[PDB]
Amino acid sequence: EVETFAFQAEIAQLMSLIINTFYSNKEIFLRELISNSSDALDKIRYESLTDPSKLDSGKELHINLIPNKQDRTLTIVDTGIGMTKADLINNLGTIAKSGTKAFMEALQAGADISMIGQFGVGFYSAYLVAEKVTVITKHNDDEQYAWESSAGGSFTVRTDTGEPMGRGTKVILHLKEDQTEYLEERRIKEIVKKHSQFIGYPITLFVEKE
Ligand SMILES: Nc1ncnc2[nH]cnc12
Repeated sequence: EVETFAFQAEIAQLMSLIINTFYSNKEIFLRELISNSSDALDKIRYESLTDPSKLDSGKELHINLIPNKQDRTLTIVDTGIGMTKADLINNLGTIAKSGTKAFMEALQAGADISMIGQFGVGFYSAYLVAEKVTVITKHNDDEQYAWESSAGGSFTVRTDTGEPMGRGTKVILHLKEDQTEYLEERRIKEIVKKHSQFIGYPITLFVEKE
């Protein structure tokens, strides 16, 4: 069964802004998603310090980037703490209602969209480049779920039947037709080196068969 939910009004407004504003520096989406993955890896590492069985679901802590030119998707995979169903419904573990309010006030007081991550809602920068986003996630305390939204006011949550993950989060970006530069190896390397050089977990960029 699929459950369909309405976004809180502030999040729907944030997403409409991101989608319709003219803003050329779109590459920041990848820095923000990597930063979210890094934070999730830090959390499971911290919990494992006093309970090593938390890593029974996978001891490797890393971030993978998987482009797929056939599907026009870019997938960011981490082995971090993951999300329970309640985390997914509550704006993917963020304080997005309050963070959106602070961000929009900041945009009036001389901030630009690249500061989105300072307000805790960096995930939504994915919609600079994606028409649809799928999040697959597995937390130690819950089942594997899939979240999906094409914006437009609603999101869905279902139990995921795909390949098991062990623990972590996969963010699947269904890219807009004019944003395929983010599938190119050389463009992804440029972004990671510019914005994410000092992330403290290994980032592997997968290659494609062609
Ligand atoms: N990668 C991620 N891990 C856990 N919670 C998240 N919320 C948004 N992205 C996340």
